[PDB]
Amino acid sequence: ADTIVAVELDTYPNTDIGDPSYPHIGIDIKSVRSKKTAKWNMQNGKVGTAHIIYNSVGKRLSAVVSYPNGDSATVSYDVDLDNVLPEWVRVGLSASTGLYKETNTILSWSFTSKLKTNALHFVFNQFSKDQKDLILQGDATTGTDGNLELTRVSSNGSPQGSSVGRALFYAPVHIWESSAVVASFDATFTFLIKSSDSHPADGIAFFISNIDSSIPSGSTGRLLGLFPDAN
Amino acid sequence: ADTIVAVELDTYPNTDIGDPSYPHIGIDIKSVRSKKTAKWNMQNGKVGTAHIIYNSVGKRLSAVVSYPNGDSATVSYDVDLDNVLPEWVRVGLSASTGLYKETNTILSWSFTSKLKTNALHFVFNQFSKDQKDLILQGDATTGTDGNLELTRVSSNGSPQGSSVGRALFYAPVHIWESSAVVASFDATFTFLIKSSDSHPADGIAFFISNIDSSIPSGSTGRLLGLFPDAN
Amino acid sequence: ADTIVAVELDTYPNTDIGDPSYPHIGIDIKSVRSKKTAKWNMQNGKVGTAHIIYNSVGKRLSAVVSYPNGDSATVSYDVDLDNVLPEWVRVGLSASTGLYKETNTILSWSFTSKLKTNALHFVFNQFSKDQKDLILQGDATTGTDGNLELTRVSSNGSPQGSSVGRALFYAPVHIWESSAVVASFDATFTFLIKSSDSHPADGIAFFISNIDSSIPSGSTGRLLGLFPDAN
Amino acid sequence: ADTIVAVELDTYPNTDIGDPSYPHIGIDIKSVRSKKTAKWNMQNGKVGTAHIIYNSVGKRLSAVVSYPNGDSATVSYDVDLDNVLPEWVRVGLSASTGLYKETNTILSWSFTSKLKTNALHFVFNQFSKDQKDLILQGDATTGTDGNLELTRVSSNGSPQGSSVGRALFYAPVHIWESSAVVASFDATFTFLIKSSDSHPADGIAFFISNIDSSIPSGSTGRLLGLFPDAN
Ligand SMILES: Oc1ccc(/C=C/c2cc(O)cc(O)c2)cc1
Ligand SMILES: Oc1ccc(/C=C/c2cc(O)cc(O)c2)cc1
Ligand SMILES: [Ca+2]
Ligand SMILES: [Ca+2]
Ligand SMILES: [Ca+2]
Ligand SMILES: [Ca+2]
Ligand SMILES: [Mn+2]
Ligand SMILES: [Mn+2]
Ligand SMILES: [Mn+2]
Ligand SMILES: [Mn+2]
Repeated sequence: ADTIVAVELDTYPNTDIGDPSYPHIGIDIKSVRSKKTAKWNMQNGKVGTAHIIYNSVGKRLSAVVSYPNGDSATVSYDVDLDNVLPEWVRVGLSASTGLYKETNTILSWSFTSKLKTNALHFVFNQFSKDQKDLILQGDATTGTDGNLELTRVSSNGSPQGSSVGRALFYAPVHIWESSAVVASFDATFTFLIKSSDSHPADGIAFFISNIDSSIPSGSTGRLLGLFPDAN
Repeated sequence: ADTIVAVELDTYPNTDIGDPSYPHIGIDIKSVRSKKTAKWNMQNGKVGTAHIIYNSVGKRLSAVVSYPNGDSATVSYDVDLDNVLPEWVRVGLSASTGLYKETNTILSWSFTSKLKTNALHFVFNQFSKDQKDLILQGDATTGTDGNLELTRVSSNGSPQGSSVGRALFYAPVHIWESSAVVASFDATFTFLIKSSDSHPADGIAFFISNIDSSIPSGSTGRLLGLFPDAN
Repeated sequence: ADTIVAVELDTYPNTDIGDPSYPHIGIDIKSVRSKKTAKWNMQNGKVGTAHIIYNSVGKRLSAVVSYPNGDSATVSYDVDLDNVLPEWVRVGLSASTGLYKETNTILSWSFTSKLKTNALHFVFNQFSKDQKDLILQGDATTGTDGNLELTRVSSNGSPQGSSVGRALFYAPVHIWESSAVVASFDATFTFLIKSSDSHPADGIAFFISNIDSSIPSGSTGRLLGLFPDAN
Repeated sequence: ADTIVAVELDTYPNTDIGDPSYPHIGIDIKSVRSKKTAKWNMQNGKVGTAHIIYNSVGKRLSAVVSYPNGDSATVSYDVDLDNVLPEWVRVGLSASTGLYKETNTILSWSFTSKLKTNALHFVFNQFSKDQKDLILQGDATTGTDGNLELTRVSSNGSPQGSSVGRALFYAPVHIWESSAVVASFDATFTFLIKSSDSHPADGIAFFISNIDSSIPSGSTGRLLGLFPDAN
C-alpha cells in the first residue's frame, strides 16, 4: 500500500468512518480517518483556496481553505513527516465522487519544497491538454479551459459519480533529507467544487505519497482516491 | 517602547533575568524573558546559520540554528503574532556585547514575508561598505569583506566590549493584514560569532519591531539590542 | 536632475517631442525621447500587464505589454545600464494626465533585482490605503479597492486633468555592482487604464531613478512623471 | 535526432569543426558548431559559475562563465527559441572527454523556467546517491560528495577519457507556450573542471532538448554528448 499524507477538503461527512458530522478540512496521516479535522463550509460553485504549509522545525502540518468572502477553515496537526514519509515522494492532487458528486475542479496548483538548499518549485495557474509534467490518474483530465478536472465531467459540465482522479507532479520530490536543517514544503491550489446534488461528495485532497503511488482500487467516494480502505 | 518579537541566539547565560544556565536560542515576545528557549551549544569561531519561520495558519514561530558539523538547536513557540506585532514592522538583526564580547559577524541574511499575494523578499549574501537598503544602528557597520559587523571590532580582529548594533531592512514590511489567509515569514542568516574571552557574550537576534524602532539605551549587554529592560 | 531609465506605456502621441504618431511602449534612457518604441494599441478600460526585463549579460532591456485578448506590444533596447544608472536606485511607477486624461490604475506591481546572490523582490497584488513600503508622490494614492491610483480620480470615477503621480518602492535597490556576474531585474505590473476623453493621455511608466528622485515640476503631461523637459 | 539548444563551456578547441582556436563558451542551436562563441580562459581546478539567461521578449539567449577571481566570459545570441525547441523539453547538463580529459564536476545547478504564470524551479546545491529527480545518462553519477560527475572518474579522483555523461531534470519543462506573454528560462550551475592532461577536453554544456533526448552514440569528445555528429 501507498504511504499517504493528505490534506483533505471533505465535502461529504461519512461519520461511520471517522468524519465529523459536517463537511471539513482534515489532515490525513497514512489514514482516511483524519488525525485532525475542522468544520468547513464548502461554498457551492464558489472558487476556493487551499494552502498547505509544513516545515521540519515547527513540525506542524497546516492547512487553510478560504473563499473569496473570507470564510476560512484552519486545521493544524503536530506530526513529524520524516517518520511517516519516505525521503522521496510525489506530490499531487486527488478528488473523488461517490453516490454523491460534484465537480472537483483545480484552477491552479503551486508547490514548493525546500531542503536547507535544494528546492523544487512549480506553479500551475493553468493546465494544458498534454500536461507533460503532470502524471494524470484515473478520471483526471486537463485542458483546454486551463483547468484540471480531477473527477469525470460530462459534455455539458456535469459531475459524474464514482469518479476518482489525481494529478501528481512528474518529478519525485526530495521531501526530507536527514542532514537537512530545514525541510519545508507548502502547496496552494484553487478549486471550484460545484454540485447540484442533494449533497456534494466527496471532496479534494492535496497529497504526498511514495513516488510510484497510484489510486488504490475502488477508492472513490469517501476514500478520496488515497486509501485502499477506511482503516 | 518598541514592540519587539525576536529570536535570540543568546551566547551568555544571564541566569538572573530569564536565561537558562547555558547558551541558548530563544523566542522573545515583547520581553527579553524568552517565552521559550532551547540549549544551544555555540561553536566559537564557526559560521552557523539561523532560520526563523512563522505563518499565521500554524501560528507557531520556530527557529533552528545549526553549524556545518550538524549540532542543531530548535525552539518553537505558539503565538498569534497578529496579536503582538503592529501591521507594519521593520525586520532586523541585533547583536550586543557587554562585560564579555564576541565577533557578531553576519555573513548573509535573507527574509521573506508573504500575505496570501503581497510579498517581500531580500537576500544579502554580501553586504556592502555602503548598503542603502540597510538601516544601520548602534555600532553595526558593513563591508567591504561582504559581512555585516553588528557590534564593534577593532583594527586587529578584536570584538569590543559594551558594544551594540542593528541592521533593519530599509522598507517597512507588511507582516500581517487581517484579510490575509496566510501571513508567513521566514528569515535566514548565517553568522560568524568568535570570542577569545572567558565566556562569549551576549549574542545575536533576528527581530521584528515597529517601523521606527531603534536601539533602547543601555540595552547593550544581556538586552541584546532589543529591550530597554529585562521585564 | 534625476537620472532616469523607464519603460513608458505612452497613451498620447506627442509627435513633436519624439512620439511616433500612435500610442506606443518605449524605452526611455535619461530622456523622454524613447531610444526605441513599438506601436501599442491601448485597449480602453482593459486591464493589461507590463513586463520589463533586463540582465547585464544580454545587456538588453525589453518590455512587453499585453491585454487579456493577446494584443502584445514589444520593445527592446541594447544598453549597458551600468553606464547609466547609479549603483543605487529606487524603482517605481509613474503616470500623468495632461490636456487629456485617463484612469492610471495600477492593479499589481512586482519587481525583482538580483546580483549574482543579493536580491530584492516585492509583489503588490493589493495596495493598501496605507502602504508603508511605497513612497507616494504627486497625486498617486492607494487603497482600499486594492489598487494604486497614480493620477487623480474624482469621487465619481473620473480621471482628472494635468495630474501627476508616482509610487517608488521604499527600499533603495541595488541594481548593479561592478563585481556582479549578473545584474538582472524584471518588473511586472498590471494597469487598468480608462478614459472617456477624445484621446487618452498621457500613460504609465515603469522607472528606475536615483534613490532621492522626485517628480520634476510641470512634468505632468507628456513628460509622464519622469523628465523636467523633452531633451 | 534530438533537438538541441546548448550553452557550451568548451575546454578543447576543435578548430576543424567550427571551434575558435581557444577554449570558449558557445551558444549551440541544433548544432555543435556554435552559433556564437567567446574566448574563455577555463581555470584549471578553480570552481567556475555558469549563468544562462533567456526570455521570449528580448530573444537573446545569454551566458556568462566567471571564476572566483572575476575573469568572465560572455556570449549572446539573438535567436527565437520558440522556433527551434518543441513546447516541451527536458533541461540538463552534459559533459564529455575525448583523447583529452578532465573532471566535469557540477557542484550546483539551478533552473527556472517561467510562462507568464506557470513556472518550474529547481535548485540542486548538492546531489545524492539516488537523485530521483535527475535522469542520469551515460557515465554521469551523483553522491555522496553531493556533487554530480558528468563524466567518469577513477577511484583516486582521475578523469577518464571517452566519457560522456548527462543529467536532466526529471520533469519535462514547458519551455514556451504560444499564448505566453513572457517565456523565460535561466540556469545556473557551478562546475569544477580539473585536468592534469596536456590539454583539458572537452568541456561542459547546459542543454535543452526534446524530452526523450538521450546521448547520441559516440558523442564523446568534441560533440559533448549533445550531437550525433559535428554537422
Ligand atoms: O545555501 C547554500 C549556499 C551554498 C551552497 C554551496 C554548495 C557547494 C558545494 C560544493 O561541493 C562546493 C562549493 O564550493 C559549494 C550550499 C547551500
Ligand atoms: O499571474 C496569474 C495570476 C492569476 C491567474 C489566474 C488563474 C485563474 C484561472 C481560472 O480558470 C480561474 C481563476 O479564477 C483564476 C493566472 C496568472
Ligand atoms: Ca468523507
Ligand atoms: Ca543573555
Ligand atoms: Ca507622449
Ligand atoms: Ca570542442
Ligand atoms: Mn473526512
Ligand atoms: Mn536569553
Ligand atoms: Mn513616448
Ligand atoms: Mn566549441
